[PDB]
Amino acid sequence: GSLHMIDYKEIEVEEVVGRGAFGVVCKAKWRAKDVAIKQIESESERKAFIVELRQLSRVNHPNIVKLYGACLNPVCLVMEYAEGGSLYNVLHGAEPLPYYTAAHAMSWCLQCSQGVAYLHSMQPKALIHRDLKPPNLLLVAGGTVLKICDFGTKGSAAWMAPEVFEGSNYSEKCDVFSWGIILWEVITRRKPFDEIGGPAFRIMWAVHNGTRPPLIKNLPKPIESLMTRCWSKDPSQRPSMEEIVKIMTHLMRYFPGADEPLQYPCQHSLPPGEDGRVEPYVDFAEFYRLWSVDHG
Ligand SMILES: Nc1ncc(-c2cnn([C@H]3CC[C@H](O)CC3)c2)c2c(Cl)c(-c3cccc4nnsc34)oc12
Repeated sequence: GSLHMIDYKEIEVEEVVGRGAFGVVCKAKWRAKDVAIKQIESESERKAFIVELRQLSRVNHPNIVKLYGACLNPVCLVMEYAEGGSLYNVLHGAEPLPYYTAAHAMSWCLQCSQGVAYLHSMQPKALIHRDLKPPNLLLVAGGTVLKICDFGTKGSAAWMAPEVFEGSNYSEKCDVFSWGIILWEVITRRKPFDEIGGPAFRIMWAVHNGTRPPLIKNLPKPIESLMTRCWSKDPSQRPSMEEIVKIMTHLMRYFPGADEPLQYPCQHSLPPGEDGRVEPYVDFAEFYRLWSVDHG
């Protein structure tokens, strides 16, 4: 593809607002627009930043961060300012948190799978994200549109597929695992493996021994079936991202209201405990009602 060259002097750097696998992301201004820039911290991570630039120049999809351009001296990527911040911050951040619906949960997950499916279909060689997690999922358009960033490629163990820890030959299917865990997280509004805690190796041992997030009380069987297939030990038993897109696209018939912006506050006491099954944050009553009308 191609990249728009940008003069660094034309960029005005405001406060630092995030930190990826490498570099540091900041809020900024450029040419009568709000923008997010991503500068290098050191010369050691220059080669990583160039490969990211070469990949981002090729990608073009509604659910991947728009890259306006780049600077070469100093090295930095100029991106769209995601108004809504990260998904992580919307789910778990500082109060007041926003109210969201099952429809938002499923729409977010559909949009993520749409973006990952585009990367997995890239020719000649597929782009694997390798680090899919809510801190890398940004929200725009009042919290209704989701976008993937920091792709290609620590603190990620909770979303990372077992075969990746093991140093084993891995594939596209590592992102399907991550997506599975993200679906649980948006439905429950819970940090996965928060109760295990400790350092990263403790979650890695857990997940390697078969541990997965608890099942969700009253979760529709079609959604429970997709979720649990996504986090199989064997990556060949997980569905492709193309299959996830189709299934999730079809399910959205029963989840209307995904285009409503997040505007209501939420007072939070998500009921912990009850070992084994957990309660969802979102409500499925409307799902079951609409399903029944179509089926019986
Ligand atoms: N393009 C982007 N636009 C906006 C943000 C971002 C996150 N929080 N916030 C603000 C939003 C307003 C709130 O009052 C205070 C937090 C903006 C962010 C953030 Cl954070 C990242 C980010 C995080 C991790 C890795 C990575 N790679 N490329 S961009 C990126 O990109 C952003």
